Amino acid sequence: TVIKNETGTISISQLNKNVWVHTELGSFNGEAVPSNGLVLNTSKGLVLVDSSWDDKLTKELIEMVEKKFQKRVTDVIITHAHADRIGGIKTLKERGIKAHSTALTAELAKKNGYEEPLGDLQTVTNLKFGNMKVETFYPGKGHTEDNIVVWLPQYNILVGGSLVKSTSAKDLGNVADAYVNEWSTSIENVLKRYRNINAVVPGHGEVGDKGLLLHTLDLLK
Ligand SMILES: [Zn+2]
Repeated sequence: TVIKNETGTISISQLNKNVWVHTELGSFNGEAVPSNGLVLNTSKGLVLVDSSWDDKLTKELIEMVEKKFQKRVTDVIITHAHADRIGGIKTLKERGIKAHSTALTAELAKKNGYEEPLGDLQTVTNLKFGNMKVETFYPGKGHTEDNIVVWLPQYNILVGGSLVKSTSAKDLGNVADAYVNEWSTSIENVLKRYRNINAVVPGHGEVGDKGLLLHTLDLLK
């Protein structure tokens, strides 16, 4: 289930047959800062939900999964325009890895000096990679104005991203780019759209269930 790398900075934990969570530790702020993403093992190659803090980590992550699953990373879904999500955009672009995002995430990325992801995702976009079905959903502003969630309909698995706080998060964290008055409605939009969720992957911390969305709503009070 769990697989680390050279230094411990990169680890992958299996949720299921074709779905794994990737977690990388940062260096700026706290003393570690562990971000989560997903690795989708499809029949057409590997698909990642979010990159990492920087190019160095993004390269390692890619090389780790490509060697392990014996297929190439073909696409990446960027959940918002913050560093730990879009930091390795330069690596993805130069290797020919498709970087999907909403037009708003792309716009913000460019404004902040990062290379632009595709800006192809709408409010609701349905993608399919080989066998793997993936739906992206913009539920409104919250953690950032552009944050989106990712849903795997075949597993009822929701990648909540930074819009969703783990049980360990006792506060909202970085709210510099957040919309605390709209974040609750956005969370409600997710709950209304996905009434039956098996697992919820937060932007950082332990995987949980619908309870993390409820936990986030409480943190917003
Ligand atoms: Zn963020």
